[PDB]
Amino acid sequence: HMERLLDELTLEGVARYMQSERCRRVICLVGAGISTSAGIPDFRSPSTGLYDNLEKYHLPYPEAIFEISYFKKHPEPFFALAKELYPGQFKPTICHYFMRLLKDKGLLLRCYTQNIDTLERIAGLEQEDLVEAHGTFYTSHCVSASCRHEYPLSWMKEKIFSEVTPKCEDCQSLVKPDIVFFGESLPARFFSCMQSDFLKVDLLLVMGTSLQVQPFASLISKAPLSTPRLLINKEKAGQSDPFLGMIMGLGGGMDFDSKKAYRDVAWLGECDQGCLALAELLGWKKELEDLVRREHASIDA
Amino acid sequence: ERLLDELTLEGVARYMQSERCRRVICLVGAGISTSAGIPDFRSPSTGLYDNLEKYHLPYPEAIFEISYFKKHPEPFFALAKELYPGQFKPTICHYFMRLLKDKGLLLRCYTQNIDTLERIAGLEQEDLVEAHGTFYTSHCVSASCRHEYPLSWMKEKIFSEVTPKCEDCQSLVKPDIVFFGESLPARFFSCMQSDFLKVDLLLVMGTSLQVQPFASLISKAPLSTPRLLINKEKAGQSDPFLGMIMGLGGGMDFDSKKAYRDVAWLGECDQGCLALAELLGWKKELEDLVRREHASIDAQ
Ligand SMILES: Nc1ncnc2c1ncn2[C@@H]1O[C@H](COP(=O)(O)OP(=O)(O)OC[C@H]2O[C@H](O)[C@H](O)[C@@H]2O)[C@@H](O)[C@H]1O
Ligand SMILES: Nc1ncnc2c1ncn2[C@@H]1O[C@H](COP(=O)(O)OP(=O)(O)OC[C@H]2O[C@H](O)[C@H](O)[C@@H]2O)[C@@H](O)[C@H]1O
Ligand SMILES: NC(=O)[C@H]1CCCCc2c1[nH]c1ccc(Cl)cc21
Ligand SMILES: NC(=O)[C@H]1CCCCc2c1[nH]c1ccc(Cl)cc21
Ligand SMILES: NC(=O)[C@H]1CCCCc2c1[nH]c1ccc(Cl)cc21
Ligand SMILES: NC(=O)[C@H]1CCCCc2c1[nH]c1ccc(Cl)cc21
Ligand SMILES: [Zn+2]
Ligand SMILES: [Zn+2]
Repeated sequence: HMERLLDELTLEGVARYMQSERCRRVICLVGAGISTSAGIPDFRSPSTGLYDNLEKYHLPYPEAIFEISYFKKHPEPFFALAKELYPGQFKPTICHYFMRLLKDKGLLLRCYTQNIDTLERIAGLEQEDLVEAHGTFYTSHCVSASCRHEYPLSWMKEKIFSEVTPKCEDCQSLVKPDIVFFGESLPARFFSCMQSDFLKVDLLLVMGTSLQVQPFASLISKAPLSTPRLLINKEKAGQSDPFLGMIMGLGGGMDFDSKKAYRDVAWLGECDQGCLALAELLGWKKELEDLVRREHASIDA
Repeated sequence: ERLLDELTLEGVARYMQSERCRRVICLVGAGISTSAGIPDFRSPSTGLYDNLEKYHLPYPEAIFEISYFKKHPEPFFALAKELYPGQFKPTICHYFMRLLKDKGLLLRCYTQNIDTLERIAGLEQEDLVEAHGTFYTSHCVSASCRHEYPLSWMKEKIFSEVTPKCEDCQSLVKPDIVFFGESLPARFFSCMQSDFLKVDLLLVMGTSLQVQPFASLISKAPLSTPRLLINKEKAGQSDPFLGMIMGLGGGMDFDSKKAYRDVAWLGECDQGCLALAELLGWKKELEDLVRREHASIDAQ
């Protein structure tokens, strides 16, 4: 028995599902695409993404800048980049406030984000609503596993803006913000929330991510088989033919287009515009626009 | 659900002797051929990816990556000329799988190797999924053309220092070994759909399980199917870390408090298989097979 929960594979089909009694608990899965309209670059957009804009650091490959083994050999490019990107003041987007609407309508079980920009918090989601799957810059740690001395943000900021490579005062090993680099463990909260959240999710809303890194990309496969999954993104993601070096596990992807497609919908365009379009369908558009307006003005005050 | 009486080689052996254990699938990588003189990829210092400095690659894997290959095919065809001429013998591990087949237990061997030592050991093409392809045939890389060429054609080009070119469309021609970014053989998929439905035991040997989709295979068995790893190091087990190869929960659980079906025997693949053969009472038989087959090869 496969439960067929969407009456059609469109944004309109999803919206009707959301209004029904059957849709109680939504998980948002989000990445750097939801913050681009605020001024923050993403990673893997050709030419505009951060990984196509690190020429000056002379890295062996772009991912090295956020990679734990490279970092330990050559910490300077990371701290140089942090000094550049940290100052930027950004505001949440329409997409972030849409998630606030879910929260305030009793629909948000959790937002899992791969971003460190904190814009989900700034938009009004609370700690408990959030899994910051790829860490936070708020706290820092010595990288030495036998030490792990914790340091606060003021300590880290002071080091970066004094152009001093932060070192632990106990063991002299490098210190870094708790943002998750390639090769580094995810916060424990990720796994503990995931195990219970994904048993009871009625809709996955996947926004502004290419699903190109594990274990985050595995989350789509943790949902029950009947749970509809809506992608709002510039491009399809999670749907590709298998090949050697593919990121997802075999049969772990999205199925928007095949003869067997039953539950996955791709809305192709900007996240803000897709969130506006979906809010319109749900009768929430004015409320959303009102909230954005009010919260931006308040942020300026 | 627990089928092993204990999570040890002994427990696995007793399970293999039970009526329940009809169908065994072997999942193998380059570790089963190191004792035969062939380097693996990822072992420190000795592995192939730690010994490509001369080709000045941006990263080691680029030598077996399709887009890099089209732009710079010279390194791979240089590397192939060095390695193709080596002559090697199947290992005790390879003959242990031959024994599985002859005992009527082998449903399939899925290999990530292109050395053919499985075939040389006596496994037949029907027993095999050569998951990462074969050198025996070669194809033009152009999707509109796909002209096939045999081994003789490819060797003539390699050993004359001529970058192989399709005689029709002039595109590059490579052996049907699977590069990063390339499709796996059709057979991998059709066999996978059918083989893992009723599989009673997975035997994973000599692989770091560091590449997809091959690494997914362990998670295709039913949840109750025991899985035994014979390998120098543990593979398939970690906490969630960014960039990990395994899907979340698609790995092995040897050491957790909830561990119920995975067993890791750490050591040499050869000695591992001997130890298991011993526990099944096959040790003399295996040793006889190895000796005769190695003598047969020596006799050229
Ligand atoms: N305004 C927009 N509207 C909709 N989609 C967009 C927009 N802007 C960009 N996109 C799409 O948004 C997607 C952005 O994908 P990626 O750039 O890979 O970011 P990630 O968050 O998935 O990266 C994950 C991790 O990898 C890193 O190493 C870090 O660890 C990250 O946390 C693309 O599909 C764009 O087409
Ligand atoms: N004699 C031995 N006994 C036991 N274990 C061994 C032995 N020798 C090596 N090992 C272990 O055996 C493992 C060797 O793992 P890797 O070197 O990654 O080879 P793969 O076949 O998995 O590489 C997969 C693909 O990656 C490439 O891109 C190609 O596409 C390959 O087909 C390690 O865990 C060793 O500790
Ligand atoms: N908008 C975000 O926050 C994205 C994109 C901007 C750069 C920082 C960044 C993001 N996600 C990350 C995950 C891990 C690390 Cl080390 C850094 C980042
Ligand atoms: N500018 C900021 O508001 C935040 C969030 C936006 C992305 C850049 C970014 C921030 N903090 C960082 C710390 C380190 C790095 Cl590499 C990048 C960043
Ligand atoms: N020499 C041979 O017995 C075989 C199997 C052993 C590994 C090397 C190897 C062989 N054939 C090859 C063709 C191309 C490349 Cl790149 C490498 C090889
Ligand atoms: N013993 C094998 O055959 C291993 C290790 C020796 C090098 C060739 C090689 C192996 N596996 C492969 C998979 C794909 C490619 Cl392109 C090449 C190889
Ligand atoms: Zn320390
Ligand atoms: Zn051709």
